[PDB]
Amino acid sequence: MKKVVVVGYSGPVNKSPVSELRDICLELGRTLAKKGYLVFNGGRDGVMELVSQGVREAGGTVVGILPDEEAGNPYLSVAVKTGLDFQMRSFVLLRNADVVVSIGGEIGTAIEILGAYALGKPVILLRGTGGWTDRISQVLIDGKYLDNRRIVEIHQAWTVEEAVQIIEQI
Amino acid sequence: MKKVVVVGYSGPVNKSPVSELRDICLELGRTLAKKGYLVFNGGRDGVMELVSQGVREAGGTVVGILPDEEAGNPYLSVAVKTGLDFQMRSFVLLRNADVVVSIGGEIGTAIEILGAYALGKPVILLRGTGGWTDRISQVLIDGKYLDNRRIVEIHQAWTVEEAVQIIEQI
Amino acid sequence: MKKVVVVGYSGPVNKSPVSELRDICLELGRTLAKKGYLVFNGGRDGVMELVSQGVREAGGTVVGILPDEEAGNPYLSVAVKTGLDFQMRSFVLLRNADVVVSIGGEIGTAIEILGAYALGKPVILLRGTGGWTDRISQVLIDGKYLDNRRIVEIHQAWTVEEAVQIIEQI
Amino acid sequence: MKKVVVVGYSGPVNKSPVSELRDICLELGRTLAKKGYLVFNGGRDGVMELVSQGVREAGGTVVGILPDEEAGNPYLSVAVKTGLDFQMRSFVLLRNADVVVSIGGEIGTAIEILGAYALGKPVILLRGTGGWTDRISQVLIDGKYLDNRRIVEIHQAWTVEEAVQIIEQI
Repeated sequence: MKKVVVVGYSGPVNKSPVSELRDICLELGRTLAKKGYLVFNGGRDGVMELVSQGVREAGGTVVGILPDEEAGNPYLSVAVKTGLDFQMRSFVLLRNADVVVSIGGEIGTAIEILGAYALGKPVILLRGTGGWTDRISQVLIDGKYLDNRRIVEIHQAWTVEEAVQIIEQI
Repeated sequence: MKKVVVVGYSGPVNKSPVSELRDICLELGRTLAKKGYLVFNGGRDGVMELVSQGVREAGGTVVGILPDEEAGNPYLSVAVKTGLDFQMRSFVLLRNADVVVSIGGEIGTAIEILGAYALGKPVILLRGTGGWTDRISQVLIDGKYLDNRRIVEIHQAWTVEEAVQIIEQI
Repeated sequence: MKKVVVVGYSGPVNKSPVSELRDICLELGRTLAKKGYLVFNGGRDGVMELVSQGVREAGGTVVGILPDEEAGNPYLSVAVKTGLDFQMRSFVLLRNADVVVSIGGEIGTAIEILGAYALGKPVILLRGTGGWTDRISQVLIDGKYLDNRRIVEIHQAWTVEEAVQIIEQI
Repeated sequence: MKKVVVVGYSGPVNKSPVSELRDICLELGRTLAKKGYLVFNGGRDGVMELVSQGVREAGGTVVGILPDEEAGNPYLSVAVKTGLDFQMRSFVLLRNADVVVSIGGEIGTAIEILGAYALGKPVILLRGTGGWTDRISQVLIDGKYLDNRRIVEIHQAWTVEEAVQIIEQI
């Protein structure tokens, strides 16, 4: 019932920088499924695909929120077409989160990380995964906030086990 | 694999004009589930609630597309928040349909029936259910269209069995 | 500084069915402008263009709200891009109206007429112009409403002078 | 003809951190007007209000894109309502830019700066103005980019005169 949104790099699953993140992505997906959480993501490839595969492997449900004319990775329990472009799709995606977990990522993920914060959604950065997940950590205010209104705390975990632990810890 | 979107009256399920449409709404929901169709709707009460109940009763899956960050009826297999208002939520809803079935409805259903057509989605009106479902049938061009560009045909069915039959006939 | 939104036929501005409305459109435009009203429209062609042209010819201002990335007729004082499809662009357009004036139109216009009503915006149908403007008048509840919640009245005018008169009367 | 979008802090114009930025905001607005650029902004208070005052003071035109059915600051040449929340309103705001100039700002401005980049819109950070405009400069890839696809360059200027100079330099 608790909903967690996962964001990260897009692009081919079999090539860098998402290929080096396979085990972490699959572990994250399976663990969320095992814990009974409903998983949401941007529905494309990359990290999104791998986490989905992991959730389905464990029999969990994963819902994809898709931009305009996209099909969705083959592991989606439900593929939701929006008709919206990438960025706006992301904001409707964020609305479905109780918590957001970030992995690597380029500009799209950065917008989602910042958006999750503006909407008061707790964010858990899975450190060591590169991209903006690690980059955004270098500009935190008081090591926990993305702006001076300290809307919600940005959390940091170096391990999937540490991540879920934080989700449970609210 | 096939996605059917159902639209209709909102409002309390236990009062008119939606109460009179209980059996048809439950029949519709169960039959869609039994046939293996994935059901989508506006997620609120009224016809939306009863069709969902019917889908869940038969073990089918029903997904709700919600306006803003609402809650949606208790029978949704998956509730999707959008942060969008009623009318725009309706257009991300229509993007998820292979076919739209209409039951009664007020202005919101009308906008959806019209919206469906503009997006080239076949619409099946379930006649005798009142509201705009019956009202829109009195202005069809050549009895099948909503505008001179004849984008897609507006089908009519006086029975749930007659409705699904039309879907199958595609 | 009353904001009036005008909606109607899109398409070649020199051919049927919009060429015949050439005068009522240009005239509504100039009149709206001479009365000091600020005008908004879907910024494309058809009725939308002539009313734009009529507003500039009389030296007023006409703001167009564009679907996604289209150009907008050459008379727009300001061309606002949205990144939204045709139907959603229409709803941001409607938010800018104190009153909506309808001329001819196909499905896009029908959706706008119905949407204006759902948002609570008084609509003035300029009768005899055809399209959905005349078609929608045949299904009015009590001859003034579009649904049983009687959100706001739908006014009818057979003349530009009659139309503005209604706008002044509020 | 050339459209520049300016983003920055919101909040009361008479208090920190926006009051300290009065002169720069007014100079930016006046200079844009004098050079003949069409100015767009989020339409609220704060930096948006001051830049607008500056544009109107010099007789230029400034258009506001408002979240929801907001009112807008009293210097807007045209106020455009959208019925969209803050973030999405920002994305339709960004579609109206040939270039984006940033001043101070909290999370909203950060999302706009990142969004601008994802859309291929050159951004000019007006340094020394604090907030995210300065903070985002500490995480540039190769001193110019916001992600490894290097979509478009993020320029930096320490003076209004320097800023407009960069815009002219295309």
